[PDB]
Amino acid sequence: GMTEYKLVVVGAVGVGKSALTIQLIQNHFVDEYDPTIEDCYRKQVVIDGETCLLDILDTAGQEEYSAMRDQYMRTGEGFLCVFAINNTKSFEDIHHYREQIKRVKDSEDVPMVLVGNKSDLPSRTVDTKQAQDLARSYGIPFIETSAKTRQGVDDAFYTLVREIRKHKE
Ligand SMILES: Nc1nc2c(ncn2[C@@H]2O[C@H](COP(=O)(O)OP(=O)(O)O)[C@@H](O)[C@H]2O)c(=O)[nH]1
Ligand SMILES: N#Cc1c(N)sc2c1CCCC2
Ligand SMILES: SCc1nc2ccccc2[nH]1
Ligand SMILES: [Mg+2]
Repeated sequence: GMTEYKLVVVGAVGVGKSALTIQLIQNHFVDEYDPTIEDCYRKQVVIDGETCLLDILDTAGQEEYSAMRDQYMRTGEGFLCVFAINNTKSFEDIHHYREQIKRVKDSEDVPMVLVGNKSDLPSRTVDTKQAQDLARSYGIPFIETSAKTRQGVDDAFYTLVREIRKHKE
């Protein structure tokens, strides 16, 4: 039948996880989404000629490591690790997110995509070369996005699906 891919969007509070997810699903930019609210979304799409269902969790709390929460995150098949290009700390947080994901999945090979969001901004503090190099060190794609303009949004999620497909093959 039609495969369902469980995707989890993670990253520091304020990087644009909710805005990215809502942009993917609803095709508009929500700029004041409650930072504490977690929700999930589904969307049927065709990727490389194969129809599939995306089941996406937009995470709120990024630091609750209960046994329940770990097992919940464990259901995730692919992770979008998002930072904001104007917050260096959010970029330096990525290392911890990847370590946590590897721990939770009990695997050194977890489908992941690094996402540098807010690319529409006229200023940035995270050099694109830094992010490219980090992504290469992890062996994962790097995608620049703007939830505001839609730039890279479909690309980020669909690239993650493609990463899951390769892993499962
Ligand atoms: N300029 C710009 N602002 C964004 C973008 N994505 C999110 N924001 C803003 O960043 C803030 C936090 O976004 P939010 O989606 O709530 O981030 P979250 O905490 O990771 O879910 C909000 O004020 C958004 O309006 C983007 O691509 N470009
Ligand atoms: N809160 C919380 C989280 C866990 N208990 S595991 C894990 C996250 C967020 C990032 C991914 C991996
Ligand atoms: S809330 C439904 C739902 N839970 C998930 C947990 C991980 C990835 C996708 C998910 N969708
Ligand atoms: Mg949010």
